[PDB]
Amino acid sequence: NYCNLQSCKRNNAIHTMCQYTSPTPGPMCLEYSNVGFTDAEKDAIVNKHNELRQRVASGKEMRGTNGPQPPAVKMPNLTWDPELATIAQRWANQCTFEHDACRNVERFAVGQNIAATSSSGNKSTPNEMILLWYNEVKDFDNRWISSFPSDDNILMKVGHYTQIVWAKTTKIGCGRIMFKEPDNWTKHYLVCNYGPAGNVLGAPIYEIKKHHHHHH
Repeated sequence: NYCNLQSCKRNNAIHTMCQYTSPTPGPMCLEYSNVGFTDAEKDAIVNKHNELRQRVASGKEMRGTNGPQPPAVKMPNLTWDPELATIAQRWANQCTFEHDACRNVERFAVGQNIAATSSSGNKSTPNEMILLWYNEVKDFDNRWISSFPSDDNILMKVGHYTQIVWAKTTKIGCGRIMFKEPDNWTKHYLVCNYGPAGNVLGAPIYEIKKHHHHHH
């Protein structure tokens, strides 16, 4: 099923569901809690992403190394996707802060954003963590919109923002867990999977709309 994805084999990668076959979380997740989401929370996540997407799309986000971010021709709202979600949640249940080797599905390559935050004993929302992904737009350059760069320094500086605002992406599915890390602080771990996967080396992030010459 998930072990016959040419997507993985091509990438010499073991799929997350193919490897971790258990729904119960891994030994990294000491004294764990708050697996997954309420439906209230799932809308929270989708709504934040669309808010941000719409902002950039409408030519309103004004930050960036080379000046403000231009509006988009098409920028579809993301809809929640339970397949991606359960694959995100499985990798989330392993409590190892990094991307998994592969998380793809029959329909498309799947992208990914990761966040974790700490507290003595935790009051941190995913919305907080998403805003922090998006805040990478402070380091973003206009010139990377029409064709995504190959450079990895860049992928790292701005990759989470670019995935959020990826026009072609239309589906999101996230997973989350909380657990005691070895120093007793409470860690709050969010992984979001996106479909189809953004940050395609060469593709445009979105189609740059132009403001009309005859709208005065």
